[PDB]
Amino acid sequence: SSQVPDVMVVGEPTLMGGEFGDEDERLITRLENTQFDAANGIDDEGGSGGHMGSGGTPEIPMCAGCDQHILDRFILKALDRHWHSKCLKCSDCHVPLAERCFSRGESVYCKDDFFKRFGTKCAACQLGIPPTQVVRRAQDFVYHLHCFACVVCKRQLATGDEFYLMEDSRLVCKADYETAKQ
Ligand SMILES: [Zn+2]
Ligand SMILES: [Zn+2]
Ligand SMILES: [Zn+2]
Ligand SMILES: [Zn+2]
Repeated sequence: SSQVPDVMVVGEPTLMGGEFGDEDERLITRLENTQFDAANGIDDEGGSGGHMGSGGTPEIPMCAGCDQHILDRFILKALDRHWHSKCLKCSDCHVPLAERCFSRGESVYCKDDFFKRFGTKCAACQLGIPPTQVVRRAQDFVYHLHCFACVVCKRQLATGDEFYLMEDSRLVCKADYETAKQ
C-alpha cells in the first residue's frame, strides 16, 4: 500500500470564465423621461401662453442622490428608480457610470469593482483576476500566473510540477517541504 501523503501537482491552467452578467443585476435604463412639462424648467416664464403659474410641488419624487426632483429629457432609470447622469457615479471609484450601474450595501457601486472587490482575485497582490483568462488555482483558491512560485526556489510551477500547499497559503515543492518543516 503505497499511498502518497497530502500532496498535489500543478495542472492545466483555467478560470471561472463568467465576467458576471448584465441580465443579473438591474442595469441603468436609458429612456426619455416624461418630465418635460412639470414645474418651471425652461428659463424665464414665457413661450406659448405668456404668464403661467407653477410654485412648489410637494409629494414629488426627488432625483436619486439629489435634493430636488428630475425635470430633464434623457434619464437613467436604475435600482428601481430614476438616477441622474452625474448622480449615478460609484460612491467609491467616483468614476463616470454612463453605461451601467450596480447596488449593494445600501450604496450604488459599479460592475468593474464588483468583480474584483466583490468577486474573485489573486491571493497574493489582491489583483482582480480576469473573467475567463488562463491561470492555475491552488486547490480551492485562485492565484496569479506570475506570483505563482516557491517559498525557496522562488520559481513558478507549471503543469506537472509538484507543489505543496501550506496552511498559510504557500507553495512549496517536495524537497522544500521537509527542509521547510516536515
Ligand atoms: Zn440628481
Ligand atoms: Zn466602483
Ligand atoms: Zn498576484
Ligand atoms: Zn521549491
